[PDB]
Amino acid sequence: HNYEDIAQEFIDFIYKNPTTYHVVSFFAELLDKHNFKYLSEKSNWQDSIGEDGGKFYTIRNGTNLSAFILGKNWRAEKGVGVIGSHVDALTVKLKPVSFKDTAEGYGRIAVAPYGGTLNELWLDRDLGIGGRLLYKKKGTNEIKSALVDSTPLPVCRIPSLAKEDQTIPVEPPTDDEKKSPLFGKHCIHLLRYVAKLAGVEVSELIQMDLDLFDVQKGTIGGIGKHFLFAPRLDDRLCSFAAMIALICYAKDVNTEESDLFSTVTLYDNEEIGSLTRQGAKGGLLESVVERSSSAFTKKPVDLHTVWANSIILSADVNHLYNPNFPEVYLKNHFPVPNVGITLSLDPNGHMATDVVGTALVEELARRNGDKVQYFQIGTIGPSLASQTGARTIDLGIAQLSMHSIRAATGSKDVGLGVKFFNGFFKHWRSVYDEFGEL
Amino acid sequence: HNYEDIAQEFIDFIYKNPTTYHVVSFFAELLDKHNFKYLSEKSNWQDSIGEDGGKFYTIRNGTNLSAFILGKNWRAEKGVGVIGSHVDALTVKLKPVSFKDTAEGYGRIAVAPYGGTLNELWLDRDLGIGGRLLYKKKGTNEIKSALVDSTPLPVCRIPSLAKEDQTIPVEPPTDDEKKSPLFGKHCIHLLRYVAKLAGVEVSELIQMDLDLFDVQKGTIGGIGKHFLFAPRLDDRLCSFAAMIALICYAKDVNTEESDLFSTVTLYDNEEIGSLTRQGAKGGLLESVVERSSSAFTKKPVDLHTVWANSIILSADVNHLYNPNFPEVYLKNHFPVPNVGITLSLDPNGHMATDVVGTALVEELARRNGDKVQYFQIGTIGPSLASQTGARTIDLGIAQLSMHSIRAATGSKDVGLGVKFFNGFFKHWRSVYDEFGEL
Amino acid sequence: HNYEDIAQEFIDFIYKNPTTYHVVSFFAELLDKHNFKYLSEKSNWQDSIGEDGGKFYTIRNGTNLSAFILGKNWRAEKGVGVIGSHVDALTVKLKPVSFKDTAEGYGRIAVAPYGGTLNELWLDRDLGIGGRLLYKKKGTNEIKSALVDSTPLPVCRIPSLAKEDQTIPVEPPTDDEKKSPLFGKHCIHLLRYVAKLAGVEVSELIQMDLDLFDVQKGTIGGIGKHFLFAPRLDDRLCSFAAMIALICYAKDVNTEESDLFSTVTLYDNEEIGSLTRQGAKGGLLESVVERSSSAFTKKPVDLHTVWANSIILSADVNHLYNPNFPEVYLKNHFPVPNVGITLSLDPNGHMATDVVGTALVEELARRNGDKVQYFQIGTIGPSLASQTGARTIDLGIAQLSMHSIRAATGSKDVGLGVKFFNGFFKHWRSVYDEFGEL
Repeated sequence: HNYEDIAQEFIDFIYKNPTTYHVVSFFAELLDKHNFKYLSEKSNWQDSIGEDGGKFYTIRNGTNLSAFILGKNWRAEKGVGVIGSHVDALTVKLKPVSFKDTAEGYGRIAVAPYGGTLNELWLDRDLGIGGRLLYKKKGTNEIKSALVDSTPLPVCRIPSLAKEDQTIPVEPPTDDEKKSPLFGKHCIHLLRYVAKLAGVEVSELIQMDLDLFDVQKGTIGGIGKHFLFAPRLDDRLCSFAAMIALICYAKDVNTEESDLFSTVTLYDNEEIGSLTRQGAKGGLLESVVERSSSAFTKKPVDLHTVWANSIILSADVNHLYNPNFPEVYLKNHFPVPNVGITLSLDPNGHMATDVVGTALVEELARRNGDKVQYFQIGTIGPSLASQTGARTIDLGIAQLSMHSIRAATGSKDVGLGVKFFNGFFKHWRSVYDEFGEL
Repeated sequence: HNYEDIAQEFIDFIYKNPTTYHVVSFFAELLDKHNFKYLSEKSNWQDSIGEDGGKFYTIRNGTNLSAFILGKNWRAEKGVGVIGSHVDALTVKLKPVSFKDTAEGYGRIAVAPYGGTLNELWLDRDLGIGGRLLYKKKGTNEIKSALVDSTPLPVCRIPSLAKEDQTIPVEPPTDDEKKSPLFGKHCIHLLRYVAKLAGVEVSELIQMDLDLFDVQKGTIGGIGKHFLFAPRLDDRLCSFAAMIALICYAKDVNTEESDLFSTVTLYDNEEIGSLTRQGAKGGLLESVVERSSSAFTKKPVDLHTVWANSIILSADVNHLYNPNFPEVYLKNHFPVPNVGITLSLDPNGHMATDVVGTALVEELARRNGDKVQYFQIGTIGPSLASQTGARTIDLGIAQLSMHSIRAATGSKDVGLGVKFFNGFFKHWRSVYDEFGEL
Repeated sequence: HNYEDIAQEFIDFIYKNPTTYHVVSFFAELLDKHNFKYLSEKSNWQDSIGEDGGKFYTIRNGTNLSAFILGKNWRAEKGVGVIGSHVDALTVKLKPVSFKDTAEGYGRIAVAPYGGTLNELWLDRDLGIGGRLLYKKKGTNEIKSALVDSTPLPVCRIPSLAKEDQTIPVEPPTDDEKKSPLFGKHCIHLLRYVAKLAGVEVSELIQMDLDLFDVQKGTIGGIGKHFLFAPRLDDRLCSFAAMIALICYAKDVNTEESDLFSTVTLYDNEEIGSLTRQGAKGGLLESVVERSSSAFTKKPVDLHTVWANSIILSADVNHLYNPNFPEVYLKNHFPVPNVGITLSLDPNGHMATDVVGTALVEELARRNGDKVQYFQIGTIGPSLASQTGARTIDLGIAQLSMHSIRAATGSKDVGLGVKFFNGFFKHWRSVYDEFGEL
């Protein structure tokens, strides 16, 4: 009510955090200012998690984040309430050696598509450069990370004609600059430019993982302002909604009076099939849960009983009804904007032969005043379901023109998404109890 | 000998138990009247399994069942004797919203194929409706399950012309009926009909997972009665044979005088690639074994040693020689009916480079008086083998016209299958001992 | 009213009488227990038909039957009320030499499709064997006929792969057995099997004309039981309805108080184009009428005047609206189930330019309380019309999936068909009188 924007907050979030690194870093800052404590995955957690439980988060690779709330009174039979989503998006990436010699004076860079064989939709769009630099300051032996972002400067673009065709229109090297490990691999100007943004010298740059992304800020749109146009909606839209839902929920939770175990886990490499250590199949969720339950109590914890009592919402976007292409959609099985969360059903696929998860989500929405929509036609749901043995439901916030460089969704859909996910954390355990043995 | 029918018992079993729900439920009743004890997967088993071991079974989702016999004197070095098979079959499923408005007075329903893009073989067949309903009785807060089956009434059929073409030819709503969660999603008549079968009100129906299946009862066939014609043979044929084998074997087992760990595990979603929590990759088998060995003894159990000493028969059907298509078959590598179990060999595939499993099965058959046949050309064998590290052999009972709505096999093949599997449980440990380190 | 089953009687009739031989034999038994007298076509009828007229039937080839009621007071100007239909159906036939040598131990038989190049619809269906055997008992010189039927035993099936491809999966010869004329032509087991069914020796078998047919019994179907699923509906459905109509009508007829000449004639070989001596072009109808009118009175009978005053209903099935394929059907010219008889209209074809027959059928239905449906898009109507000169109307009971091995129609359609045809015999003469010269 007037606070369904929130859509502006989302638009600012996509605009200010273009790469996966930025998104994870942004959530890290948001979590710890809500008193979630960072745990290194490289250290054992026995002495970091106690009888009281608490609020925590861990990070793998700077692109895979898990945030969790563990109750003082949690036990195996309570299970875990999980929302799983992905934070990688389709982009163009600077190649390891991005160096191209001039084409009639034009400066260019070797780049590769990430997550697809990219569209004509990427042509004639203003593209910023940004992501992660690795560097070693002089007279040190620590390799540190810096985040870099050219916004609002579009440093390049893939021109249409009015890795041969899709290429990009973008003084002498100092002795020190030649000492850099990246000297031959990237043109000196680009290196000088990223070095400037990070606040380090060119000679100190070890490596980089840079994207090219649309710098056009998102907008509320439509004559009645029913829509939201923005880049990278898949699946930063569900990720944002789930994380904000968890943090709003965490507000009213003293972990000492809780018997729940709740988590939002955000994965990398969904666009690539998820079979990486930062992806859904790398098992960060399962790692978090086993570690937490191990560190938390002296008693042994039966993980099979934990997962048998758990519910995983595998949150990934569905397709809005495109009124221009009615034939691809199935009648009575397509979502519309500004209504509510969409349940992905597929006759083949992991949720066929599981009517219970569908029923549970319907009951939740009923209790919380939400609406649910249907959509029948390396996704993380099947991976997580089979990896844990826990009942998993595929759903999400529907959008138009998915895997476009600029997608569309309802202007109320971020808020409705946060609302549904907030309701899930509050009620899933109670609602799942009445299915009993099922 | 006269008791190789058993084929009638099988025919009655397929006829009376059309969906996966019915099949699992049927086995649950058979097991517990043979004194197997049900364990909830949602409860820890420490205090349900003791020093004596025992006979048990557990169920996941109503479609994934594991039955096991744990010996009082079992130890890691004995391993597990496993038969793994699947109970899902190709069917048509009622869509989540099955509602179609009338086509010139004809009533119809939206349905989807499960496990394939379905055949012309499904045209002009009498189709019953059946499966699982979820319901909540009035003034309650328990969601219960009921099984429903229209047999012998064919409620519908997919007509040939003498999800556009393959669709199906099948008073006013009470206020109470409109109160049902499924009111808009399925036509009132269908809801009234399934409600009647379950013995509940329409208003009490929460959700349903219904199939459409062939109601034509199986028959012994051929002029010399050499064949068995029936629906859903893949892989309810191996599942039946393996379960009956285990139960016949269990008869002569006092668990107090046993040092063996035996199981038949039945999976869902093999036709869909097995990557679901109810499928082979959901790890019910491994869950059962870890839980049992944990609960059973105070000593710690090395699971790697258990699997290194185990044998898994991954039981799935092979192809009978179709004399009409000799060229697709490979000479000296095709099974015939009424001879015995068929070993699936594949030069690429998980049993290439493992001659030991083949040798073991041959030795077993030799000892038990069985015959073995060969067949070289998300299967569960590779999944289970890699998931456990245990030596796994793909084999099964061969059939004709697999993935037809009505398949064929030997009339003696159910009995021979039970015979072979019964021999396996009796002798595998002894036979595998002489391979020693291999 | 409660007696619109009648659908069960029809289902039992198709089930118990699989071949044309069985169907004709069945009608022969029904007719003569309703006091119709058999006339041999090989004997002159002068002294078998008298001044009183009577109820009669004759048979050609065991597959072509004519039943008629001749009134004592009949005259040329009264004409004949004719229903013409066919009793042959699409089947597979055993070839004259059905012998195939074993294919890896499998027994097989050479067969040919009758009436089409047969469907994938014939694959994986349980097939019985049955039809006519000719035999000569030992020390005799009479060649007799026996009917044979394996129902409910499916002796074979045409397998799908999971006259090359469509072929069929099915001790030493006695000296006497080698003496049979069919010894080399059919495998000894099949011959022994059919000999057993007939109650004769193998050595006594002269010849056989055997079909392979679906042994699946028909069912009432649909959630509201609106449908009838059964094999061989075309055109045993109209044949049954017409014959039962005649017999119900014959009940209230003393031939001594009648001035009508009524007949139902059932033809063979409609699926083959009708140009056989047992088909519509073999002229059994015309033969019956000329013979009867010759034998019946001493006065000469003008046959041209008889036919000029006659009405022939050429009863053959039309197509039900298949809601899955709306585009093949013509709006306002397609029948629905459980409504009534369907009039076949075709802008090209023999009923174009004859509006009078259509009008007469409409008037009949009006008088008898029937409903009439339309269907615009070697048929017997054109043959009979041109052969007699008599006004002929094409109509019938509509069905789905015609020329499938299992077709569908209304559950009320047999009864409505009998009702319409019964009304026709009662009123055609009276209704046709008001068209006068037309």
